Amino acid sequence: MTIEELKTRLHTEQSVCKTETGIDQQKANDVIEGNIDVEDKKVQLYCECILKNFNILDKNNVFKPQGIKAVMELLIDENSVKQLVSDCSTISEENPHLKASKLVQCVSKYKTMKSVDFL
Ligand SMILES: CC(C)=CCC/C(C)=C\C#N
Repeated sequence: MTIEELKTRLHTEQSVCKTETGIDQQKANDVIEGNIDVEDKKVQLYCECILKNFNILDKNNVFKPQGIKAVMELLIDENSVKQLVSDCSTISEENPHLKASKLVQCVSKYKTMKSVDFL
């Protein structure tokens, strides 16, 4: 998957997830820029939607670390991806919606969705 294809795919998922969740554009922008209000319900739903559409969460919110690895190895070096996966794969959160926002927050420390557009 080329960087240009990932840019495009991200825009597409951002669009469909905005529509699915009804999130304000401002809040979607915040998430895209890596500023995740983890407690905000529609932020959670938006994060969840993007993760599910990339198959990183399955339909029952089972987290799939390999899905993160597949996308992030396009963006950062292999060892950093391993570090990201270790850093982000066992967030201490029982509520699947808060887990989804926390997951996007953690991944976004490494690369934000917005930052992919500059590549
Ligand atoms: C690939 C998916 C599901 C996550 C968004 C992509 C990026 C680069 C940061 C985050 N969160």
